[PDB]
Amino acid sequence: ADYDLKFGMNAGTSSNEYKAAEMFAKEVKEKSQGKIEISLYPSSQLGDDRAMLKQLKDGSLDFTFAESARFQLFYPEAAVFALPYVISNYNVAQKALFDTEFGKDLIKKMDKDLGVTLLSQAYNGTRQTTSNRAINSIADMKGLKLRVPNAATNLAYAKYVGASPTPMAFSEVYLALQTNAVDGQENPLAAVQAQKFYEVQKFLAMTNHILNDQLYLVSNETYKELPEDLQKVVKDAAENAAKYHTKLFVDGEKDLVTFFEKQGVKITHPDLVPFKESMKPYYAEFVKQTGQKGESALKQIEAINPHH
Ligand SMILES: O=C(CO)N[C@H]1[C@H]([C@H](O)[C@H](O)CO)O[C@](O)(C(=O)O)C[C@@H]1O
Repeated sequence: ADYDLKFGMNAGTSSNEYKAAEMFAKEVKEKSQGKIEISLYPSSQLGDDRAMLKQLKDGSLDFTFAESARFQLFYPEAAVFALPYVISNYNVAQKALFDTEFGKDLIKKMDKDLGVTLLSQAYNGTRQTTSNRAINSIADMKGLKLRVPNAATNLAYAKYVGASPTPMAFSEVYLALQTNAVDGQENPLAAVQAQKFYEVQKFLAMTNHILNDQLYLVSNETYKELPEDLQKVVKDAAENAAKYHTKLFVDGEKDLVTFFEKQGVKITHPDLVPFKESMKPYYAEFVKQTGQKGESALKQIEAINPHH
């Protein structure tokens, strides 16, 4: 095609992310009259999300996914998006990004500094904790060998609840669980399904600890080359895809209990009061490290009423 473009992702071919990206690619092909074709590169073929964000910056990859929280790699205060238990729900995640001074200035920085244009935001689920033994309370987290992604906020979740974290890439997790090299991991229900972690984890605990969004990102090097009518095709398609993406996750969160129980998984509901209390020193550390900018981001986000 005139524009043979590429969309990379960590998520695999059975995932909601991939299904929504498929929708995006199909609409862009159709509505561009075939001028743009977007091919998909799932399962970390191109590297992880850190690597793929660098590829958007350089222009060697056209589209990718990231969370708002991922930008804590560049702007430490943006860890606010993934401080456990701070963001109540997706409604808060949306307003935090688009309707705070903090969020709006982040979007502008992603463009100016990082060479990426934010097309749309979707919901990517609320992370829960799977394991090879029951988590009936916070006591069961003590010394649990808990895999985490290579992200500071997930590492801190594991540390402050009393677990023993092992960072590793998403692609490596299934084998780590299967072999019991680690005891557990944490991800939204949809990812537990998509990666088939239920095959290698007997237990799931509703820790409700971090809320993931999902940003549809384009490389400025690519977006600048598209005539403006095709830019609009791409933006409109990303917006349509994000709405579908969010629905896939919302529907799955009300539907997946039946699925996991049918697969033999035991689901627990530990008291979250001590999980939340265990985070108080982390929040203090975040404020110490990120200073006024972090205190401000937290104030702005904690001001958002969670009720639609
Ligand atoms: O790659 C992205 C893009 O948002 N998100 C990945 C996500 C992400 O890299 C982390 O939440 C850090 O922001 O990590 C996982 O949840 C995981 O490795 O458990 C996989 C998920 O696909």
